[PDB]
Amino acid sequence: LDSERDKARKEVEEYVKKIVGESYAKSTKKRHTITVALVNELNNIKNEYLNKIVESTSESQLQILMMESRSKVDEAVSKFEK
Repeated sequence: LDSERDKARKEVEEYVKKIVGESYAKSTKKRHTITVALVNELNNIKNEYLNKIVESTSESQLQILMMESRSKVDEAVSKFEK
């Protein structure tokens, strides 16, 4: 588990900071309220999935929590886009 679950958290850690960075790359000073609202949500995903990855009994689920947390980040973007 240990060396595997570390890759699982690093995959979702980089996705959250990368998509926070792309949110800043499309943002403007007027709209910073939306940048912070999406940061506050993206950190909530990073937090929940960090706990699910450091608490998993099942190793074939660590590799999936990477995709579930990506679908959460992608959904949160696809929601705050509009």
